[PDB]
Amino acid sequence: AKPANKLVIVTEKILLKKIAKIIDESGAKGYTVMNTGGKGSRIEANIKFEILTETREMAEEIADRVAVKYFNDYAGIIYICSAEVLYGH
Amino acid sequence: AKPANKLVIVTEKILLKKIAKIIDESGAKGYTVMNTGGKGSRNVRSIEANIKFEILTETREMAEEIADRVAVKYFNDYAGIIYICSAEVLYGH
Amino acid sequence: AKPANKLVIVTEKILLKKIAKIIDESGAKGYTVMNTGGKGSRNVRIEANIKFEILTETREMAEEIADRVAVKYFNDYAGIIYICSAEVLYGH
Ligand SMILES: Nc1ncnc2c1ncn2[C@@H]1O[C@H](COP(=O)(O)OP(=O)(O)O)[C@@H](O)[C@H]1O
Ligand SMILES: Nc1ncnc2c1ncn2[C@@H]1O[C@H](COP(=O)(O)OP(=O)(O)O)[C@@H](O)[C@H]1O
Ligand SMILES: Nc1ncnc2c1ncn2[C@@H]1O[C@H](COP(=O)(O)OP(=O)(O)O)[C@@H](O)[C@H]1O
Repeated sequence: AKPANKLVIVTEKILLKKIAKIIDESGAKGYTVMNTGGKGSRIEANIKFEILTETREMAEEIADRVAVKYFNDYAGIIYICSAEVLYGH
Repeated sequence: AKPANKLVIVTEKILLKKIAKIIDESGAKGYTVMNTGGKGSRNVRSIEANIKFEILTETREMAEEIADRVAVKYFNDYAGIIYICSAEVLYGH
Repeated sequence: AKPANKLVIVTEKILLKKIAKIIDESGAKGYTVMNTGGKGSRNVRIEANIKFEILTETREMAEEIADRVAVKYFNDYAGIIYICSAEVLYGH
């Protein structure tokens, strides 16, 4: 097993490509994304990204870049969970 | 960051509005939901047939309140599971 | 509450039934599965994927599922497997 951070970003669907680019530019080795619905504080259609990162710093870089650039104008939440990677490429 | 409980409810898709109502009434500030498939006990019920809710709560007690209400109201008649994970909130409205 | 391991497998959609069989054979009482997209190493393929979530009684059960899936399929198919802590509150 390898300890890891799992970064979750739930945000508006229109940001899909812009957030993917941020994720890639961070050095993250991959991400999972899915359509979801929800309600918060622009059911509404949303997207959820899950990104298992190398380090906490990598997760924080993604989170900061997304939130700073987009969260004043777009709905979203960002949170992190602990995960242990068992198998991967 | 702020520590939080992430409450997960996986249940029948037809309960979407009924569980949302309980979440809203609990004081929780939001939820995420998605369509899923799955198998469990495989007892007769009265993507595919399920929904999965994710609710980041204020407190553990709020999470438990949602869970307790859902289970008492619906889990005798409907499929489902409820669990909680730890999360840290980084950014939010 | 009952402590538990939540095993996550994200892999190719074609493997749905095959992985469900492994999960069932492990003694796991259930699983959740959903359609997702993603990208990774691009070793053998955004692509459409499936994500399983399996709450197991024990760590050993989680590991048995993970080991069987990875050995059987992950040389030849895309995927990742990871585990999170969970506490089960209610269930059938
Ligand atoms: N407390 C929460 N628990 C889980 N998901 C949440 C929570 N708060 C917000 N969300 C998710 O983030 C999305 C965006 O929330 P927010 O930015 O507050 O705006 P909105 O109410 O416009 O959806 C929600 O639709 C939901 O999917
Ligand atoms: N151990 C488990 N791990 C992950 N998901 C589970 C587990 N048990 C049940 N689930 C999820 O909860 C849903 C409801 O399970 P249950 O109430 O046992 O009845 P059913 O067999 O009709 O689906 C399952 O379809 C699955 O999505
Ligand atoms: N670091 C990561 N964070 C989240 N999801 C990941 C990560 N790396 C891989 N994944 C998920 O696993 C799937 C399979 O990954 P991989 O085997 O590297 O192949 P592919 O690049 O063909 O998708 C990815 O599509 C993605 O959904």
